[PDB]
Amino acid sequence: DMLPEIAAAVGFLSSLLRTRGCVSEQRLKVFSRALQDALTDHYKHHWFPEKPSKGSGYRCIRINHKMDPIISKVASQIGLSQPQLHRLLPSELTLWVDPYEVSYRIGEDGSICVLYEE
Repeated sequence: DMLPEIAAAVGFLSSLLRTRGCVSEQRLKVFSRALQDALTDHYKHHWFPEKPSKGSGYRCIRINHKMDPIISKVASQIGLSQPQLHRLLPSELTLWVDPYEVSYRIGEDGSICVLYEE
């Protein structure tokens, strides 16, 4: 039910690490599965398909001077350190993973990009 939205968000992050970092497609497959698991666990009791923006603040993935703690923990379990994540991911990024819609913004004043929409 939350599968495809979380898959799209994870893939977006995984693609950033591939493109900017040349992180192995092999290592990134493990990372993707790891992060999928972690986000579906985090999101379980906070997903309202009828009100897609309900809980969106909670589900929101934010990166700036502080790394999102879930991304940080999962990347670390997989071989990507936090100094790496700061270097390889965009310096300010926000990712909204909601029922029927995944969107993101790079930079505070970046435009809103829709990634997944059903």
